[PDB]
Amino acid sequence: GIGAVLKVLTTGLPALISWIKRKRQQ
Repeated sequence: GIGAVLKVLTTGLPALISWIKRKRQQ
């Protein structure tokens, strides 16, 4: 539980920001 949310959500943060910025700009 804690290890899954930490290794999946508490690891990749700039990837989601780059996907929303590339989908909003491009």
